[PDB]
Amino acid sequence: ASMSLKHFIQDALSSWMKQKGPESDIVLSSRIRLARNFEHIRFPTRYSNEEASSIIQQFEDQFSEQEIPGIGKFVLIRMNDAQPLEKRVLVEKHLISPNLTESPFGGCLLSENEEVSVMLNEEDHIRIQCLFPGFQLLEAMKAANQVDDWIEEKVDYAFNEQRGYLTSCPTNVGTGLRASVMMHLPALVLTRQINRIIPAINQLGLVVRGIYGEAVGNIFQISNQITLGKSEQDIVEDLNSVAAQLIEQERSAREAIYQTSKIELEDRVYRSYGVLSNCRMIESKETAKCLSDVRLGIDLGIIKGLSSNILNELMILTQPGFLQQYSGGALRPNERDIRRAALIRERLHLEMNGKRQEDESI
Amino acid sequence: MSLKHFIQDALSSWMKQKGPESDIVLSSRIRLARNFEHIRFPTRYSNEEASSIIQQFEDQFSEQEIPGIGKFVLIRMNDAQPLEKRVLVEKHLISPNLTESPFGGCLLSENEEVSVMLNEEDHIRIQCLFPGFQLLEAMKAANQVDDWIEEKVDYAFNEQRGYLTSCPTNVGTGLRASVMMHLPALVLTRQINRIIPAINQLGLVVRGIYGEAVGNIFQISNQITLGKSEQDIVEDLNSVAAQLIEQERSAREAIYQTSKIELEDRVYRSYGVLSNCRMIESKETAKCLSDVRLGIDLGIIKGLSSNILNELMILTQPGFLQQYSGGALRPNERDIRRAALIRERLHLEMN
Amino acid sequence: ASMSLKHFIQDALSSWMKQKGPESDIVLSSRIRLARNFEHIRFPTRYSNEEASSIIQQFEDQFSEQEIPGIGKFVLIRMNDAQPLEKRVLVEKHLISPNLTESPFGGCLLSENEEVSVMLNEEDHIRIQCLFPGFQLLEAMKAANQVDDWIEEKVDYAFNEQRGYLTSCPTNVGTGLRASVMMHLPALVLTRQINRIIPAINQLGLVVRGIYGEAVGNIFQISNQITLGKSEQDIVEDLNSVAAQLIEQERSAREAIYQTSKIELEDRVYRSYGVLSNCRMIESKETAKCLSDVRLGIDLGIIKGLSSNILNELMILTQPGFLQQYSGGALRPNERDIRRAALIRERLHLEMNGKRQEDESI
Ligand SMILES: [Mg+2]
Ligand SMILES: [Mg+2]
Ligand SMILES: [Mg+2]
Repeated sequence: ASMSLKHFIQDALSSWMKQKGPESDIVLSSRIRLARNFEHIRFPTRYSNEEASSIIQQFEDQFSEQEIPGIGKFVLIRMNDAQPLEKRVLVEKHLISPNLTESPFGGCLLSENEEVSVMLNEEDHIRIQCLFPGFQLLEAMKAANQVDDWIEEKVDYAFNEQRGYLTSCPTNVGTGLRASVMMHLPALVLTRQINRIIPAINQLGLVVRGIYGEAVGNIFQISNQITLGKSEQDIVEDLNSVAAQLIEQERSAREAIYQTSKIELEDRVYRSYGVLSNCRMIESKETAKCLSDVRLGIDLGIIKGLSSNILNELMILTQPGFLQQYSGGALRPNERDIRRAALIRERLHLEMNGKRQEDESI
Repeated sequence: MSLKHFIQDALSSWMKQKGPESDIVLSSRIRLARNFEHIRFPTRYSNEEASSIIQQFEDQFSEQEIPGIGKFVLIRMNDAQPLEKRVLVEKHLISPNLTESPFGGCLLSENEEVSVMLNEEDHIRIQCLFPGFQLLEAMKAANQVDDWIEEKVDYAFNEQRGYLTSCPTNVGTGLRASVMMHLPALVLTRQINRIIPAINQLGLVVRGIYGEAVGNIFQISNQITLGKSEQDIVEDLNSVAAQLIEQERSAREAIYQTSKIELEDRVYRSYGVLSNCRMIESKETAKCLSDVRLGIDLGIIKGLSSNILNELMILTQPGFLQQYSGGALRPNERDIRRAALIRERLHLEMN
Repeated sequence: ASMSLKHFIQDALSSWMKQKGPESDIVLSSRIRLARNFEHIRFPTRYSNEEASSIIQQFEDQFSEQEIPGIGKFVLIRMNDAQPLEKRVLVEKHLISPNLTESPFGGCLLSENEEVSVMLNEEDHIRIQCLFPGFQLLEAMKAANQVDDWIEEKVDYAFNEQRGYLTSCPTNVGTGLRASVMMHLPALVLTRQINRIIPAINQLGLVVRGIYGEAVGNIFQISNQITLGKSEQDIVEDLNSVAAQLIEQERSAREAIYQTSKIELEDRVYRSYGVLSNCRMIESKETAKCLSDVRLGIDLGIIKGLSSNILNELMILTQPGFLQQYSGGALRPNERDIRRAALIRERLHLEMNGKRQEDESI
């Protein structure tokens, strides 16, 4: 574990991702992803070990320890220098894909603030990821373009004038651009409306998946599925428009259940807080259920004195990889449920004692 | 009206005292049934006769006192509001049948240790209620009250049969003893259903609280008493309860050692429900209070008194909750006010 | 516990009941019961404590320590001198009824060999019971008449010339005689035939009950239900005839399943022996199931080297009252299942080591 690997696996929620983005009650994050390949180098499907090593080596040489103004310094993490639990944490923080952990010459060039993650030797040689809190696809696209320009200064992209950027996936040819949004939709699930919505979203060339990428914790990721022939601007508007609708529909449904079944909803969310604050065993499944309830309670003003950032942190912190990393070494499922309960209840008791004791001074 | 204190407090100060084995045995009850010689049983008595029985107690007993028990006061069932009558049932001071008797009454000791029901199934029902496991002391108190009443009353007796009661089974001593026991471990470990039939073979009967086994609270009483002496009736129950106390404690210790973390999770989750819910029924309330009580008993839950739980067990009953709130309440309204009451009482203790 | 009470609660199977009676593969025991009342004494329903005490006292005075030639010495046990577990054992050995344990002045005059049990102050003042192993109702009736003559020498029975012996139950008036047979009918249960038989038995004025008096262990007690107007000889023939039919039908059904499903039946009974010989926990319910299977295996020659007397003993010995008595004090159900398993497996391992080691010498 290098000092920079420790830096990226240490915190479940980066300071970058703790910032308040627009519509952050419904949209947790926005992701922009640009795929490219080296000109004259065979796509990862048919390239040699030597080729893959050169891609990583060229990045360590020209981009490691280098900087972009306004984004910060970039550090290169090689998958081969990371223990299995270290790699899982990077997955659970949404910094790398699961498939990157299986790539023998996989690596990722990460900005120190964790806003930019350039995956190397995944499905394409280069996958630039920009991750913003809340709803900011245009802002994420700008950062993506800065990193893209930065890399193209020293890398010649597989490009042709009639097809655009050449990618391994034939559908991906063109912009290499994929946009996804992470959304918390507890009211649309609760009111039994989401299963009549998802089929409509899939009609618009988008795809809906759970947090992993079933929808535990009522968290849904909506991303571009069809991009062949679309411009960058069309790709981002196709997702933006659907997300903005979902923001409105999820808000209306929250206001609806709050107005019609106020006490039942308070009972639901405080009972879930009750579980999190007193349980001695809890699985990931139930944790996700309860965290969703409490987050809905916070958003509606029912659950008081608890910030949403604590909940975002626990959603990552209670994942099985991160929980084992944080506890030091692998753990049986039963042991995890005991450690998870202790971590959640202690983190929660801590947040209500700060809120008790700093509020008391005033 | 000193009726107010009999309806206002859920747990009498008398019942807050620690009695023996109070972790398993919540209370001990001794009940003596008698009838007036030459007055027909309540099954066939006249309005005039029933009214005289109540009047005699008002004249010669109400405002009178017993040394070591304190002053007694008469409550007439016909002078008590419907919810007041319900609170007395929920506090275990009077039976449901008494609230239905038009000439019913109860002469209550001020400390709430003694409740003499008048004009129920018999003309006189003497009951003594002690906290914990103390049948013998409760029997002494009952005989003291019995002697007191017999100074001015001639009991329906028959040389070949003993005290005459309405129910033919109760003829003889008129005595029924009862214990209220909290048996969560024998329920959890799926043993109570193989215990109850053995209890029933010994001439006892087992019932739920207030007369399903809600709250894991079991009432064990003498069912067969015909031909038995006072000493045999009390010991038959004492020996079975003593065995149950031991078995429930062993079952608790076993769970504490084999499933420590699961037991803490069960009781703290129930504490979580009680302190954070916004609606709760009587049923779930009892479930959770049983879990917290077991946690207190085993030392898992700290800083919370079992007396607070005993009090909540009464305060959350529907009659007491309506009395406490000042008017009748729909079941849904009760569940909202019950949750708020439980929530508030738990928060105050934790400060 | 008196030296004579210890004598009666010590053994689960008396030497008297270990003898081989006729048809002992199907019929475990025969019972004859004669009810009488004292002339001029109110039936137990309306008698006084004084009256009941005199009945017991007259019996202690004139019958305690007394004898009948050919039956033996009689000992009087007062229910009030017996602990609750002591009384239950006497029930589980079939010596007294459950209701006698609830009678305040109940007692029983027992012969030392346990063939005769005269219950006192139950439903009638006197209930003479004669219990024989196997199928011997006429033999049991003769012993019943000997005890009846014996008691009438010093007791004047409630009798009138037009109704006969006067008993509390109005149906019982006449002979006061009730005859029952304990039968093991595993094949008729196994072949799903017994539920089409019991309704026919109930038509003939008989009644069918489990071992207690559902049919755990496939053991059924068939007794006289209707006796008003019947002579003694008619009462005994009504039961004898039905029992003799059941003996034949149960034997034919055993021969049938043995012939058609030989290996399946051997697997069934040896698997049940397997449970009894190796289990560390077992309830009464499963014990009864397995003991029935093994007994059927012994009877058919499938299960070798194990005598039926060991099984009869275990059927009583594993009852909850006797198991607690044998172990000293009451026991939680869980503790019983552990002690029961140990008792059965050890008794069984003991019987196969005698059979191993005394057979080896020859
Ligand atoms: Mg570009
Ligand atoms: Mg008295
Ligand atoms: Mg005769």
